[PDB]
Amino acid sequence: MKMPAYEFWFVVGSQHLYGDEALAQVEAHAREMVPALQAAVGNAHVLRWKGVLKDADEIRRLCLEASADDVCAGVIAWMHTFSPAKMWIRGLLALRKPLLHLHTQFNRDIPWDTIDMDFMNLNQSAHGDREYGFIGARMGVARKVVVGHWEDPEVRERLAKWMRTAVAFAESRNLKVARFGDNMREVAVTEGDKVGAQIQFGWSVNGYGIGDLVQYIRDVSEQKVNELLDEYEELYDIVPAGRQEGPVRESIREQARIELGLKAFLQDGNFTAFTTTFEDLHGLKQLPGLAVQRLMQQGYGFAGEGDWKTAALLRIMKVMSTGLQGGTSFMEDYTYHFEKGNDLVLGSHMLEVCPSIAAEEKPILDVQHLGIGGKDDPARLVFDGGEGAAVNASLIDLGHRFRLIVNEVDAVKPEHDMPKLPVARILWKPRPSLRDSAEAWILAGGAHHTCFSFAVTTEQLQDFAEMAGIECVVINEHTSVSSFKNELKWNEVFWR
Amino acid sequence: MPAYEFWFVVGSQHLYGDEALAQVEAHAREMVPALQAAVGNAHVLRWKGVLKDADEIRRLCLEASADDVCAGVIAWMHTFSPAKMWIRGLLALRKPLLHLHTQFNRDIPWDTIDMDFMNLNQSAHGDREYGFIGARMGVARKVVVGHWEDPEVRERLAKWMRTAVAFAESRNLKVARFGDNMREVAVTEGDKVGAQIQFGWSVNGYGIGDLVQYIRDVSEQKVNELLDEYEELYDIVPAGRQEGPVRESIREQARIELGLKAFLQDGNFTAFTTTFEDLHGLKQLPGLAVQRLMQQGYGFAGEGDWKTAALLRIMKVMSTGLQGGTSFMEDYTYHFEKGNDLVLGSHMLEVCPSIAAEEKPILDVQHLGIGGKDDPARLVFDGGEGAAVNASLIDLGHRFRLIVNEVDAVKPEHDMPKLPVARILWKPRPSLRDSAEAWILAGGAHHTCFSFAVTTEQLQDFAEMAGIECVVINEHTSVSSFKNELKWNEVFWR
Amino acid sequence: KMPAYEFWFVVGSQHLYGDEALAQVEAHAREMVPALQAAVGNAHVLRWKGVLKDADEIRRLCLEASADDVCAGVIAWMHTFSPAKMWIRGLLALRKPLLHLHTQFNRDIPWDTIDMDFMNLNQSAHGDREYGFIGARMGVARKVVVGHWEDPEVRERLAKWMRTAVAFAESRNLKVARFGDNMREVAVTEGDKVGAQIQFGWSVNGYGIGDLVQYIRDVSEQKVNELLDEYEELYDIVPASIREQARIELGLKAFLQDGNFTAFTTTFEDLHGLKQLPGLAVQRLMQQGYGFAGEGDWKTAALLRIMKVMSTGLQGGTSFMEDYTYHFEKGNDLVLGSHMLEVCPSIAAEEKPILDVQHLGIGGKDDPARLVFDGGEGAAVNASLIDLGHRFRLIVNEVDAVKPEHDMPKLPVARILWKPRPSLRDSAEAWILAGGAHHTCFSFAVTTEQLQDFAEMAGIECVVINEHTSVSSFKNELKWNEVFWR
Ligand SMILES: [Mn+2]
Ligand SMILES: [Mn+2]
Ligand SMILES: [Mn+2]
Repeated sequence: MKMPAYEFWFVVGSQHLYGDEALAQVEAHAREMVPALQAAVGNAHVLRWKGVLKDADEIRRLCLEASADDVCAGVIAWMHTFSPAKMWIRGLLALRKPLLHLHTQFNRDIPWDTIDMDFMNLNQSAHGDREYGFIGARMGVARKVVVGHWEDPEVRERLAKWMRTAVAFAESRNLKVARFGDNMREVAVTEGDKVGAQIQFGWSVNGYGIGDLVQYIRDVSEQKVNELLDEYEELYDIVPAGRQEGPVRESIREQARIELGLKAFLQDGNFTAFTTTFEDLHGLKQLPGLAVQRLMQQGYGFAGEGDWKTAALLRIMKVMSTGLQGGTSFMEDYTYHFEKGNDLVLGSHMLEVCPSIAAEEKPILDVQHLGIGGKDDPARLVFDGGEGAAVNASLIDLGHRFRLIVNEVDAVKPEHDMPKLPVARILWKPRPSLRDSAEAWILAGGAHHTCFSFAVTTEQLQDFAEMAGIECVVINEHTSVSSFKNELKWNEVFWR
Repeated sequence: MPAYEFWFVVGSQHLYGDEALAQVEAHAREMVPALQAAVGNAHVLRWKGVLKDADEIRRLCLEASADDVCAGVIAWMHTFSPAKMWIRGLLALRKPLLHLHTQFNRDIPWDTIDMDFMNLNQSAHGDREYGFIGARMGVARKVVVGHWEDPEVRERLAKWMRTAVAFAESRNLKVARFGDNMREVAVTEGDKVGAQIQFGWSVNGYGIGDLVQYIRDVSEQKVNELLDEYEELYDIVPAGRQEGPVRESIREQARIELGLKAFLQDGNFTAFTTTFEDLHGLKQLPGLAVQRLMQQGYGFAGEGDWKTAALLRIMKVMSTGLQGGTSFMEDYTYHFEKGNDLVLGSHMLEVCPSIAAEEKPILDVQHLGIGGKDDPARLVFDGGEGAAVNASLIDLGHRFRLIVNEVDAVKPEHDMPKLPVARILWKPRPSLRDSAEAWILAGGAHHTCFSFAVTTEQLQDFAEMAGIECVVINEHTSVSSFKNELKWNEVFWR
Repeated sequence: KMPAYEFWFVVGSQHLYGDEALAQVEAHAREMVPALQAAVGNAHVLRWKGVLKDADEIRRLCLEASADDVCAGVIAWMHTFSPAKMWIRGLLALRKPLLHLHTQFNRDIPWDTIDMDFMNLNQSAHGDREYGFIGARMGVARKVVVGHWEDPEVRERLAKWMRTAVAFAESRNLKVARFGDNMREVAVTEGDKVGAQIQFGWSVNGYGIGDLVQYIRDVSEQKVNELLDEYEELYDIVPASIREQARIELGLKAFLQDGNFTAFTTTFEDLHGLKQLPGLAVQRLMQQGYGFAGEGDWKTAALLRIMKVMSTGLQGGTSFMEDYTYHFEKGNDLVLGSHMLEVCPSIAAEEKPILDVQHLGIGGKDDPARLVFDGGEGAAVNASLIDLGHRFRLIVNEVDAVKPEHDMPKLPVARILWKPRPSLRDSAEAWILAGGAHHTCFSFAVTTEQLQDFAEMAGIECVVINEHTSVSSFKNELKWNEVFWR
């Protein structure tokens, strides 16, 4: 949603072979490129010019400082001239921030008429980037490679997506998840290795008793709550049997108290994701719902049944998208519709699903009965899901490693409204086809719990997997279950 | 603890006719009762017949896998038994296997040995065939070699049966956690599904609120008679012999014991964990309650450590019969002295009185800072002396490792009047510095299971059955060679 | 000429034991650091870098220690229980050597006054085990030193490790200049220079002999005369020229300083421009702490510089070596180490190094001037680093140098005699099996422990051949290591 200032260090590789007139000419070319790259597809993320690097020491220092400086979200290296890779070795080793090797070229076209030797010793990026690329593969460093002219619209989009990803990665690297209660009992995919997750992604995932959150809701001012119900009334379409001071209003007031208690707790521990479990709610009047839905809109990561993995992922996919319109939500594939041309999946968690995936209008604020958790009638936001190309991502623990499964799906506007369904919902046709998406998904072992996002590209999730050093398997338009099983087997071998 | 049998099974073939198979029956039917009497009638040794046919062998192995009462199978090839017959079987066999390489006759009847005797008591090469197929299929098997009357072989069978019963208890071990792991603690954390896959452990999180409910509706009658039992069993500090705020604190532990016992019996839980960071609804951190439940055979560990609580339950059921005693344990402080390098083991409150000296544990109630709660009632006592074993199970991410440290518990020559928690002193083998170094290199937890009763042979045999590395730190351990054993094991177990 | 290096002492704890107890830890550390600084001797330097209770504090500490080129190593000790997840983000980012000091402030248990507050302070015993775990779990390269902080055994290990970690910090920033290529058809001299830079950090760069021939001729004849003057005060030189070596010494010295080189290799198969194969020059430069090896052997040259830096402080002396000849005898079964010319005067006997000038067929150049001297005596170490293609292996053979029985009048080269453990036959067999080079680093001052600790920091197999080595066991260790390290 917001918070810490993140910049990206642009770096250019050269050598002392072509002397100082060439080092000035590359520095000139860079000092022009950087600000155009900034104000065009920037504003949000600062793009620092960290100089032309020729010295082994200079490179190694730069990398160390990039690792030390919390504000450096990533390094964007480009070899304008031939920069010998053995200088980058100790540097690339010590570089703990995500690196993008930008294989570009200052001049779009070749100036056929005037192409002296001095131009071949200056705009030679074509092979200075290849030399660098070799040390990249040799040292097996996880790097994004973007190729093309730097003014190119394709390249500026890839730089912009990559910078949003590397910010999501930096937020991940010190992500703080609070779990209220443990996993839903006997559930396997919601379980995981929390310490192994800190090794891989950095996630501090820490368990609090529900009594620790009750203590926070007991401390919430009735005034701040009352103001919040005012904001509800103005923002959402409360069931008419809920504006008069009824037990229904007091049930919406209780979610307001839970929202401001959660918000208070989360902010007091700098938590950006959390998890509630219905199997442990002792001291809550009702299951956190509208509160959780509002916090997710407010951009917090969340997942039910203690699912820290998909809650973390939700936060990561929310901060992956900040700028773009789409919206990102916690999701559970609940029911299929089988029709020849209209093969739908109805996704809608228990009751906690983020308004960011809602259509042009509505958010209706209902409060029907819930059986799960055995608590008071819990207030919720209900709303039809939007439409358009989307992404359904689960993160799972295979024991020895993590696997990110991503399903490209197309959200679809509901042709029929469903009056008795007292939870927000969204329909989607999964690529390549319901039958083959679900087959491949089950084969990959994807969780029941997913992160549904319009805004997050697949490229975005694959980049984040490359940085974080996990398999990222995708099931989309081109996915053949036959080939996909083989790709699962060969990845398993690669990643262990 | 359900009633557990071992299936004694003798391999042979049809080759030497049927009279020879009748003679093998004759030998077995003599051995199996004598073997029962040797190991004690605690764990039953069923005679499950002579297996010749590949179908018969498969059927036996399938039955032993399906039957929850079959804790283990003891195979012994009397005659050459062609191992391909056992293949289909060994794959389907899900219970621990002991390959008993024995022989009926102690000595060679030099005067009367004939072709008939040679194709009867040919177990010397019959087992070696069965040995091959074992190696070939990588089956988890205990190999016991010796005459079936040798005391060493009967000791190894008895211990192996206790371990195979402990493995059967592990395999459907239910653990209840009351609250999550101590926040920011790493070795406490683990893969609970990876555990269920390796060990079978049903490890499940319960809100503390679920437990307060059980305490809130516990009969005050039972509480008063239990507190009456406390005064009998323990030497209550005098301020707790009269009705005061002290003896009420002791009553509140007794409430926590009875509620816990109720909650654990209701869910067939054999082990459980607390955490001091989630007690909302408990008046005080379970102490005397947990200590007493631990004595009563329940597996326990604090700070949400299901791995050590499971290990404690398994390590207790490994001892059932023996009177040694097993406890949850933390290595708290060292004493450095040229000839008297000691380690003081304790917990916040929770250490089983089954390791206590024969002195009657003092039932005290001092202040405890941690968890920030009421003055908790706890048993205080000095640990016994003798050879003992400190075991920690850890998750390395991909797989588990059982670190065992042989130690020698020692009686404190200097009593400790102002330590309000029970404690035990031990000299760890081979020395404090070497043990500690080797332990830290192996990544062993602060939290351990201390047992007088459990052998290293039992924990190695358990790790064999569960298919986890078991690394041992004892007299023989050198830190040089230990670091290489860790390296070379890592590669094998990946 | 040695850059200053410090070690960042850090104590683990948590907030859990209130805030008074964190003052008690502060007090304990502030006492232990000075007494440990004085115990290891004002030579290493040992900063107290504060008590760590937060994950974000621990990450900060690691990141500064990696960034700061002055931090040679970090010494972590958990005074109380320090929940190990807080160290994870930090230990991932820590690129400097870690020693996990598993100690305790109190030697004895105060049996009388052991309150709950005491147990909530002197945890170490289980606070360190938690830390140990996360170390084993992340597979971080860590030394574990256990025992009380007043133990001589602990303070000795701390010193030894600190020496090792400074040599390692000098390895990571090591620059080697090669004056010509390897000996054409030689195998054990060739290796992966990029693989070396990735494993150790060695910027090993080839120069032409023409570059050094340009540098040699531009030396002041005034400094040459002054260097000749120093020779006949330091060595009992034969009557006499030698100025060629003194010229080459100052021309190399100029080249090495100007490129910040601490190690270099010459080859005798490329000397187009040099009047004679550098001998006395290189022997002087090695004595001055430069890493060297002949026949373009950068691996041994790096290993020599690393083992010189590992020894600095002790008066042992480290040299370049080639196992030249054996002597077979009932008991006195010994080896004669030497090289063409290039042996370090730091391994000499009673001093009085002769400065002869005989002919050297090998170079095909002018009879070169050299230092000749008998090798000292005492327990020593013979280390070669080899490339197996996919990784490096440090082979270390413990030897006992022994002072020569007879004289060697006709031998125009510096030499040393040693009995290899556990015997010549076995030590050699183990050596050929481990594929050790002809070229070694012989040191009196370097311990096997040092080389094992260095290998653990550098992430390479370190195979050891000592008294306890058995050739059967050894072969098994080679196979099993092979599987672990690849
Ligand atoms: Mn769910
Ligand atoms: Mn503990
Ligand atoms: Mn040579």
